[PDB]
Amino acid sequence: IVGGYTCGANTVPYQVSLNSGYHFCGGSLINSQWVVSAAHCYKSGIQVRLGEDNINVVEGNEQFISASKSIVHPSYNSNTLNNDIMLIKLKSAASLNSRVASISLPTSCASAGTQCLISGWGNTKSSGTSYPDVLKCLKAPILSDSSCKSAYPGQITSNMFCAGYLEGGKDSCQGDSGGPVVCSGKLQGIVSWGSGCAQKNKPGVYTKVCNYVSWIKQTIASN
Ligand SMILES: CCCCCC
Ligand SMILES: [Ca+2]
Repeated sequence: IVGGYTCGANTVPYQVSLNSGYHFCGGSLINSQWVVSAAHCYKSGIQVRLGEDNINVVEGNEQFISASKSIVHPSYNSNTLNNDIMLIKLKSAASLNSRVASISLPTSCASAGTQCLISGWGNTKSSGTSYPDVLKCLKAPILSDSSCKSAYPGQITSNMFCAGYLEGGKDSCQGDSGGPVVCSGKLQGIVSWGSGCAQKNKPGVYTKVCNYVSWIKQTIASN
């Protein structure tokens, strides 16, 4: 997260870290056995780390659980990032408590202007590289589709939305992918892509979760 702030230990209980010997993508716990992330984060040998603050130190509250199955959306397109969503089934159910909790799926889509919380352990430098040990947070409003499509002409699909600041300085970044965009206690987006990080006139693009609520429920129900 570029231009964000330290969330504080376990203040974002639904945030997960996708680990393969290092942190590569974020995720959101939606129930005791399922995590939602980005399709472009897919990789074999994933271990889901719950209750994390400092990802480089064991401080207590962590739960390491192996991914039992990763379901990339069948219509995911790696070139356009359309349908950039993936479900991860945990080998065993997580123990829910104060430090580890699930986030709710939206009932309706969010409107332009809705303020959301974006979090992750991604790069904190727009021009350069710096990875944090602890979880960073950022408050960002959902932008209007007109401004979004104006920023990325012909690249925004009905399954994406822009969130952030057109003046730059605050945005998600590499390493934040797959992470949650929570608005009014509802998971509205998944960190997907952007042109660089915190660049002027180049907001972050996120997977529009409200379009997939039925897909999620049906897939989970049959697996
Ligand atoms: C990282 C412990 C072994 C499985 C991959 C994290
Ligand atoms: Ca830790």
